[PDB]
Amino acid sequence: TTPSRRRLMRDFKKLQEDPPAGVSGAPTEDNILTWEAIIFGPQETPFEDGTFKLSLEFTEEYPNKPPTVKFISKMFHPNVYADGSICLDILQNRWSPTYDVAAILTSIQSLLDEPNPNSPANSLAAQLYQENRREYEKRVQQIVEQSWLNF
Repeated sequence: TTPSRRRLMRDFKKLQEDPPAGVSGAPTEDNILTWEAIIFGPQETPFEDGTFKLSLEFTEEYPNKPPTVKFISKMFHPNVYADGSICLDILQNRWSPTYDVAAILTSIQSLLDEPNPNSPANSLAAQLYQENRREYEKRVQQIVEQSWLNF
């Protein structure tokens, strides 16, 4: 009945009434603080056809403090760490307690075809993205197919 859980319940209600395209997610049945979500690869991009599973972990400090979001499906992206951790400014220092699960997933969806070049978490990817966009798309297609083994 804590404030964090109450907000997360509202987050779910809003996400269900009007879910963004290619975006869905729900709290694990044993812990509302831990969710699971799915982001479909944006339409006309190299991530096209992707079915990416994500994990979202909230603390009791939510919504004041952002959750940590990691891709469960394998990933190849400039802003994604080896453990699947997503490096996204709104989850770090540009975080606003007004952002909800729908907004977070939507941003991560947009981040797919528009990598933040500030500080890559994945070097090989930031390199191929700028210096060999053909090899980059090859390895992304490899991740797209593997993402099907998840859902």
